[PDB]
Amino acid sequence: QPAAATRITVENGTDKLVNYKSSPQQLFLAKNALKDKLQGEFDKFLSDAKAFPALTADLQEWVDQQLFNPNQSFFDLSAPRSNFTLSSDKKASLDFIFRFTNFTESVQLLKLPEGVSVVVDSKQSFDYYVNASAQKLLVLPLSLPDYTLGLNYMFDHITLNGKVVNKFSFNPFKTNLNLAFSNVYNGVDVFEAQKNLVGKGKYLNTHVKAEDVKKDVNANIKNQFDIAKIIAELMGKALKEFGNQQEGQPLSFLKVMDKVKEDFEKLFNLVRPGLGKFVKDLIQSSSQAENKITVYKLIFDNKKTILNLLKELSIPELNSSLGLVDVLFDGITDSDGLYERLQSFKDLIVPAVKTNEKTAALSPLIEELLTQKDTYVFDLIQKHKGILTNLLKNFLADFQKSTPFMADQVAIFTELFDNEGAFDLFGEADFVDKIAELFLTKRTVKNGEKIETKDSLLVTSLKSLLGEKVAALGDLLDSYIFKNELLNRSVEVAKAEAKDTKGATDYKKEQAKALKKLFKHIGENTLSKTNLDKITLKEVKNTENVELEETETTLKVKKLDVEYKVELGNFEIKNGLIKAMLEFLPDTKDLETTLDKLLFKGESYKAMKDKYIKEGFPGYGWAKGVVPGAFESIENTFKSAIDKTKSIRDLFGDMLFGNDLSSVKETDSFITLGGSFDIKYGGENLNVLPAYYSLINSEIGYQIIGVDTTIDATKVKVELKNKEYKGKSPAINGQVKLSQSFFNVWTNMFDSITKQIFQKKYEFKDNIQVFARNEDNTSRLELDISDPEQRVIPFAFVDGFGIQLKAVD
Repeated sequence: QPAAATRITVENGTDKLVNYKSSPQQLFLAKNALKDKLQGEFDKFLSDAKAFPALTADLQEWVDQQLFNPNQSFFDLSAPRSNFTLSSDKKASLDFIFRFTNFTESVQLLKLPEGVSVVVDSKQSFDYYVNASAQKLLVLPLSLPDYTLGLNYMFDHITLNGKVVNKFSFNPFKTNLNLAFSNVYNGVDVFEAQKNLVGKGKYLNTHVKAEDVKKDVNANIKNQFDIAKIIAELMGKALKEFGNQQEGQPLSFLKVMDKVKEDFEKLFNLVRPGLGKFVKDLIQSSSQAENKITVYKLIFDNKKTILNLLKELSIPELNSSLGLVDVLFDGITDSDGLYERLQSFKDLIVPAVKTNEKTAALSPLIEELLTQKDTYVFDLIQKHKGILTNLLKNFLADFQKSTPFMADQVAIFTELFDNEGAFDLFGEADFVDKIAELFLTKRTVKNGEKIETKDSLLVTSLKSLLGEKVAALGDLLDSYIFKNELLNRSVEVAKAEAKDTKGATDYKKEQAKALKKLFKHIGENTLSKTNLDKITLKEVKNTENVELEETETTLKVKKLDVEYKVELGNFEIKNGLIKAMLEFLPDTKDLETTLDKLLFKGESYKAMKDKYIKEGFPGYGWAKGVVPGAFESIENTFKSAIDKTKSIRDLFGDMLFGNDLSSVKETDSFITLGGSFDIKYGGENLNVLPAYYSLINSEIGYQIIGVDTTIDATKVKVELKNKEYKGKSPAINGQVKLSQSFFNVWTNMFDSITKQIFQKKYEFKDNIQVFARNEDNTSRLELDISDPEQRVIPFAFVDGFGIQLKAVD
């Protein structure tokens, strides 16, 4: 028969951690370090009430799987005797008896997972001598779907058959104790990891080659440059569609992705191979897409990339499902049944899917989209909000974390997404006009007195950017650059002072006209494809093989010398780009009031006027009435030598273009970048160690720590092609000419900016984390990740800094 199981239940629970030292509240230790504290946890869960039922289940599993599955067709079983000594003593001494007898009339042999080899005849009562010595239970790690620390037992002694089976195991790699962890796992931490993974001819040493290192670094530089070119082209392949349209027809950010689907595909398969088609299909899985598709063929038109992007996490499911991920790839199971079988196997796929809540957070969304069908995508798949824009922000943030020095784009996108709104611009809307409602509108929606205290976003951005660099035009920036409707729309005020829909009434458009013209210009002249063609990167040295240095448990880089003369060609910061953002300034003919307010009836010249009225003019002394004869004809000359037919637009036109506004053509030259600047990655005596992902991964990389990134921006010629003056009717022509004076001062200040704000041989030190991927997405560097000795755990906090699994002790 069989032994009686009075404690066959296996229900149990997990454990927790306690803060120590100055580690953050997020405790994520690994194995090692506490090799004797898991001893304590196992003893604690070993010498209590719920321990002996679990040991009953352990012995049940052993006597079931390890005794009579290779038996029991021709050997019966009987184990009348059973006792436990699992008290608080925590020791080990077991006392069972199991009797084996055969009912068959034949000579057979007992199959046991042990040194068992003996002839057995029919009707024989095999004796299985069960006894134990005194010992303490070691600890085995589990191969759970969680790969937790194995709060479990490695046995050391059982006196069986009259002998000892050294380092015995009762059913290894499985236990009925369910003592999983959510914080601390098993393996080699990062440095005990960087102890059996780096050596003389060991793993990382033998799987990284000098030619591969050089190819990886040079391809990283080329990818950086080229991705910059794609990003610029988009900013000019999207701006052209933003601004080329006439008002009255919307064009949002999701609609504009229709014109740059292949552009995103190129960008995303250049940042990471195999992902370009994914993002193009993703954009096609939107409301504004030309074709409407579901998320099933989207999620399965690559498989590996999506599973390894979403499920990354630390583990415990990626490499675990890698026993079924390859099985999941099998049969590609065949067409017209592949969909059905994948929907069927989602039932066991879903745990890895639901183990989310890191940066990639749309895994719950995809699991709801995959459990049941989805049809309309025209809001039903838009309420997920883990949508094109959010995922774009996520992956671009990842790119920034890998490429720190393009911080401007990710930053500006962050305050773009800093609001809970603007989600409709990720769908059917009009992009530039709505963002003007967001960037260039003082929201005052009411009619009592005034709700103008909602300063627009672009005003705040420029007041933070150009805050107090110059003190003269700050009041100008407030008065006519910001208190304007051009940089502060003041909605509902247009329909509060007129309320008849006149041409100049609708102030959302008059700002929009100039902003859209600037977008059109950037989309056809400056950042067009034709003009962005002539921004070329070329090799300089790129020939010396970067051989590795090895010294025991270390791996070093001898020397690096790579230079990249980024030829700027003649990038045409064209006359006309500035013309639009000059249209940002008012064109009203009331110039005289503006100059009277800024220069005379202001905050500082008024003080000097009062001072000179009171006293002054040294040398004269007694002449007090002359002062109201001095600041009465100087102002007369200044305000009589201004042509009223010109507007402040034309004043800044003289200041910037040189000649006046309407006589200056867009097909001129205004700024034409010359020469070429150089990037100088290099480093000598640099360490190299196994590079892990932002969190754990099965796929080891290799990062070269200590690269000295020298950016020499010199050897450029930023010419201001209108460097002289040829004017005929200056706005302030006369004996007080500012237009020529302003042109001189602007040329001087712009030369100062281009000489100082630009090249200074900026130096920067960082680390290159390159995960060299093979042709068919089969990255060369890898571990066995099978034995409980190479499961590296980067999320560990090393015990060298000090870790104790006790509450502040």
